[PDB]
Amino acid sequence: HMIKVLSPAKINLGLWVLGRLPSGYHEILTLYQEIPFYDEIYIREGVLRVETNIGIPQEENLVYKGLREFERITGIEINYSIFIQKNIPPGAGLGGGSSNLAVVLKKVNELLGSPLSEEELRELVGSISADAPFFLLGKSAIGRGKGEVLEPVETEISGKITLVIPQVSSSTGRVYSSLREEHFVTPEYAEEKIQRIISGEVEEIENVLGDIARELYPEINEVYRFVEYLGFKPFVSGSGSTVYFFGGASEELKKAAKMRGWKVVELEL
Ligand SMILES: CCOC(=O)CC1(n2cc(C#CCNS(=O)(=O)C3CC3)c(N)nc2=O)COC1
Ligand SMILES: [Br-]
Ligand SMILES: [Cl-]
Ligand SMILES: [Cl-]
Repeated sequence: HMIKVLSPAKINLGLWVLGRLPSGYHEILTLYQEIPFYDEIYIREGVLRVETNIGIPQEENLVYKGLREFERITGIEINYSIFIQKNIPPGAGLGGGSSNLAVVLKKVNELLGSPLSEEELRELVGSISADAPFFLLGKSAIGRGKGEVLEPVETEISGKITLVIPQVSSSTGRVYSSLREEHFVTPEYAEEKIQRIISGEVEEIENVLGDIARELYPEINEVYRFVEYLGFKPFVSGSGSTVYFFGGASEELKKAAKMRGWKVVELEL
């Protein structure tokens, strides 16, 4: 009884770090935007299994963790064989893993008569990824706290957006480790910026994790510089590696990408 579900990516339309929390760990402000860029997930009745087309081991897979935890918290034994075709590259700063977790858990929770409630499902996926509960609502939301405290917003942003993803996998942990006092802003500063972005002022986007990721991973910087050369303002999603801009891909971009092994994703918002 196999079904297919799409699992969307996000971009961060701006990110600010307010400071360190005892638990690791950083308080942030960000604007999440869902983008029409999807992993395809085939769910079939069978023995619990989570496979991808890109060799993520089952034990490492957020979706598998999530479904084992579902078993724990619910006392129901899950009989679903999961295959995920990963178009959203891990380490691209687009929340593909967290998306997979949220959508699969939401689906399996329905397919099993809805044992968990909206707030529980959210606490479950949220426990694994701070990221992950944005994907239970989608569209556009402000993330506060560590990204889990969400406020749905209506954005005045539309038209072409292009993603340029280099074949470096940004380690978010290594990015947060280059953070210094100098990178933090006040929440009031960030809230004014986000308001402006929400009203369609894309030039107000900025992200210190991107600034850092460009220093640590020279290839992110190479893409950034290339996008400027092409005559667009570049921006960085998550803590990289993705660079995006508000325009279309030229043939010269497509050529540079094929040659360098960058993925170019043209979308419309
Ligand atoms: C143990 C030390 O490492 C960390 O805690 C850094 C990490 N982190 C991650 C956070 C997050 C989040 C979700 N929003 S987001 O768009 O994906 C943003 C790119 C992080 C966060 N708010 N604070 C953090 O400190 C854990 O994943 C990166
Ligand atoms: Br610091
Ligand atoms: Cl079978
Ligand atoms: Cl690099």
